Amino acid sequence: DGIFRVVLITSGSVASIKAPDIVGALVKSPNIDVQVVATKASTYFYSQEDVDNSVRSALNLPDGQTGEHFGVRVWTDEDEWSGEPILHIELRRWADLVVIAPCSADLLAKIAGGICDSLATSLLRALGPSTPVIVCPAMNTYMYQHRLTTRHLAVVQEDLGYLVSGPQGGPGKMTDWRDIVSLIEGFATMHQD
Amino acid sequence: DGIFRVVLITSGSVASIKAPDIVGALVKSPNIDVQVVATKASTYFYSQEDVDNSVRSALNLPDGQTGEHFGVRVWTDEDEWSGEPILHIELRRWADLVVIAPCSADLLAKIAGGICDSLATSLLRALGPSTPVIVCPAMNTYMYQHRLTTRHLAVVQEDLGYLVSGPQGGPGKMTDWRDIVSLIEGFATMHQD
Amino acid sequence: DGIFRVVLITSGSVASIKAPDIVGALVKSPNIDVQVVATKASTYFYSQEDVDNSVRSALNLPDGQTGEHFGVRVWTDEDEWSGEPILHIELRRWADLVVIAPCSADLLAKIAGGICDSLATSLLRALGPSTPVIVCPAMNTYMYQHRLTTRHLAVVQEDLGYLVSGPQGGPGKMTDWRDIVSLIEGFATMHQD
Ligand SMILES: Cc1cc2nc3c(=O)[nH]c(=O)nc-3n(C[C@H](O)[C@H](O)[C@H](O)COP(=O)(O)O)c2cc1C
Ligand SMILES: Cc1cc2nc3c(=O)[nH]c(=O)nc-3n(C[C@H](O)[C@H](O)[C@H](O)COP(=O)(O)O)c2cc1C
Ligand SMILES: Cc1cc2nc3c(=O)[nH]c(=O)nc-3n(C[C@H](O)[C@H](O)[C@H](O)COP(=O)(O)O)c2cc1C
Repeated sequence: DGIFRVVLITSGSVASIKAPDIVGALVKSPNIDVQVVATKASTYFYSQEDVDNSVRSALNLPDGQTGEHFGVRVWTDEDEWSGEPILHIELRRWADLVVIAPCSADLLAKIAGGICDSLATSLLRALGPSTPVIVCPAMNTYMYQHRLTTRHLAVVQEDLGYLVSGPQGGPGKMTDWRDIVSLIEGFATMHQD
Repeated sequence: DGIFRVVLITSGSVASIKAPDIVGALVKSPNIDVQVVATKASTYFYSQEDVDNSVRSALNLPDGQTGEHFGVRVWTDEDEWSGEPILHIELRRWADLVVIAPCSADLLAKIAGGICDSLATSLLRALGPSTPVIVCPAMNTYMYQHRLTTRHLAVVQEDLGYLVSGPQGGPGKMTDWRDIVSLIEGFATMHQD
Repeated sequence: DGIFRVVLITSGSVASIKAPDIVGALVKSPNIDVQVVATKASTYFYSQEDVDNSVRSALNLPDGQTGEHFGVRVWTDEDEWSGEPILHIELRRWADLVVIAPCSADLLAKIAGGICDSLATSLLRALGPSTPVIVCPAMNTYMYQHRLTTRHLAVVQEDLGYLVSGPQGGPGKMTDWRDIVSLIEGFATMHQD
């Protein structure tokens, strides 16, 4: 199987506006598939149709509507509560890589705290050490400079083994989404073996 | 007063399906009363009528409907927000024992974190050292193997003095509900003095 | 500019009933303005009209209705999600002082945990060290005596530099609201320079 599978977790940062650009780039990438997990807050910054528009844009398709979304569904907490398979378990099995872009201060704090009362955090909590995780913090600079940020980055890094694509240095802006994609393709390369 | 009073806290684990069997067993037990606190997630795995059906089953009653629930009401967060007495305070006073079965990873993390934005966690936070607590973790094995699980079990055990009926060793399955009940009856025995 | 600006954060403690008395006192105070941030739980203990009634009472105004609220709006989480300015950022810039009165055990735990999934906690997380913070814990005495309370007060104090107007010694009752106001006026004095 020559397919690399990425789960993109988007959280309640303004940088979630670039989530459709990332998905569009991953779709167009030949041997990479992408599934998206959106926290409730992140859904305020983009819609499913933004993603669909973004996929068509990247694939040089004319406008129109679907439907099956090419097929890249944006999963939310609601989907999980509707012997049957459990969604965050299915996503854990599927994923070869988990990318949190953007990662808000809240999600960072929740991850460091081990709290898992959403699809996104249940997925991360359920992961096996098989699956690598890339965290891209994205927040107001005064949120990033907060004392608890570095303590949570520490927990997330040393304890959990997550990789931090730390924000651009007013430090706090997310790593540019194009850089995110090429980081992802670098892992796809590793995986192809 | 020869009555032993148990508050059962059920959380969002699949093992919550066995919560009605526990309640049915505690009701039938001669000198034990039970009250139930359900987190919102746990209410997805069983209903009030499951409990009622389970009580009738244990008490050899024919089917029918109530009403007063024998009277074992499943308390939820909603009830608490409807000089008046505060529910989680009333439950703390009432309880001789608090049993968390099942305890999800989320609830474990919330307890260890001291977060109390629900009936269940407000009750635990408000307890006096008079009242013992039994925690029965129940989660996907990769959630239990997560690094933060053991750190939270440590906080819950050493700091809070909670007793952990640790999961069955794929470690993560809840202690069998029949074992839970007999653990409970062992405390009832202690209490009878 | 001879105006001192206070943001009052009210949380889900019964002491939130005195929040309108505080606002009324701050409004009447000549060189002090007040804005209010209410957690969802705190909105159960008082309404906007309680505040308005309380302002009229303090300003010797006859009853009637508004409208513009004099103008002291009680901000909630809902307002924040309705290039545009972000509310908790605007409030951070505005505030010369942040007062958490009352501070529940939950909010204390969330602050210590760095969790910021509400207007109140996003505001606190986004603050600059320029702005001082006064925390007034207010909870059931058994919640205050809980082991995690002192650990959170420690984090909040040493790590974050927040000032704790610790509860009255059954320790747990909030510092009397009149004492809160005069503490606030003491900071206004400092600020006037
Ligand atoms: C308009 C707006 C923009 C926000 N931008 C950010 C941000 O860039 N980074 C961040 O950490 N939080 C930001 N927040 C705060 C989070 O959205 C808020 O804490 C949210 O509840 C976190 O939810 P989450 O854990 O799903 O990300 C913003 C909030 C609003 C209302
Ligand atoms: C179908 C389904 C089954 C789940 N089973 C478990 C479980 O067995 N153990 C666990 O820790 N979490 C489990 N979860 C995740 C929790 O339900 C989720 O984290 C929830 O928000 C926790 O809420 P709580 O703190 O009230 O338990 C499950 C989720 C779903 C959707
Ligand atoms: C009637 C009632 C009164 C409460 N009083 C207090 C209190 O005085 N102090 C406290 O810490 N929690 C109290 N609680 C519990 C909190 O309201 C609950 O934990 C809430 O979810 C916390 O939300 P918050 O973080 O916005 O304050 C009370 C709850 C109820 C239902």
